[PDB]
Amino acid sequence: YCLTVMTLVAAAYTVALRYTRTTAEELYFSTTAVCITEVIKLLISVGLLAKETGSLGRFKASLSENVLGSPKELAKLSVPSLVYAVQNNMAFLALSNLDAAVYQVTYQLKIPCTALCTVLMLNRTLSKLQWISVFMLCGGVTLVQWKPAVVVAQNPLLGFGAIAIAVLCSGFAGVYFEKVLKSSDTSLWVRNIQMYLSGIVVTLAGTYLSDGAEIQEKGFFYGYTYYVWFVIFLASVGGLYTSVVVKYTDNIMKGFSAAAAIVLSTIASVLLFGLQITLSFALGALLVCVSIYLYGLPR
Ligand SMILES: Nc1ccn([C@@H]2O[C@H](COP(=O)(O)O)[C@@H](O)[C@H]2O)c(=O)n1
Repeated sequence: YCLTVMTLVAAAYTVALRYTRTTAEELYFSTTAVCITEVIKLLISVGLLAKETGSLGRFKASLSENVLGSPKELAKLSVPSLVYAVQNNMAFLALSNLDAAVYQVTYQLKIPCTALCTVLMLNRTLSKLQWISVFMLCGGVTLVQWKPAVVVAQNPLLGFGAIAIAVLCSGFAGVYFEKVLKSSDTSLWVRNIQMYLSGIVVTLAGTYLSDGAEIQEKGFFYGYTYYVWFVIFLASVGGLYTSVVVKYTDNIMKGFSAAAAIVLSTIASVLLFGLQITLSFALGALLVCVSIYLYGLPR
């Protein structure tokens, strides 16, 4: 489930966002969408904590001990919510100015970034062969995501600037979260709540500083459609399910498992629906398989 959700959210997210940024007459403030995403994720996470603790009194006691009585954990997790506030805003900026396939292949540089961050920040080591597999994975997903190519003004350079910022943000903020997540036995859903609390503040502050003037003229939810809420819904689910993947595996295995899932789900749709694929995909898929194999060997 957690990988099938992740992919059908991976596929639909960048396409739906790209669409909402290029077809609109009345155009929404994307800083707001990023803020609303943190709110929704906070709310699902609060829901999930009540299920896990399994009681109103245990739920309340957990928020007391782990939010109200853990200010240093909030302080720490404000850093990656600051970085994710930039990352997530950069994604919206990139897809406003670039083709979705051109966004997809470029954003895959997060994979080497994330590996280097893991090695540096989590006190971990990757063999010569494990490093080889990471670059092969990156080259494989590059080929998997490659495809042919608005009535709005566009700035490809600005689009590529934003992907460079988001790639750096992805490696750093993801690995910072994992470090904090795996440093104690504290619940995943506490960590998410601790984080999304600051996320709501930082994201809302960014909205005010970027688009505050024009929002006072036009309104917070100006330009919002059924498709803008779909993008927010997908970002929220993808965000939460990214955190679960980090809990049960890690930020490096997130790349291999996401790559594997896109390959297998596309292969499933070839056989079930007669979906047509490229030669690039077929080769990309084979390198994703080999990379997973190589990565998983004894050192
Ligand atoms: N604990 C976490 C970790 C990541 N996330 C979200 O997951 C996404 C991470 O995407 P990448 O894997 O591309 O860095 C971001 O949208 C980030 O806000 C989250 O919502 N909660």
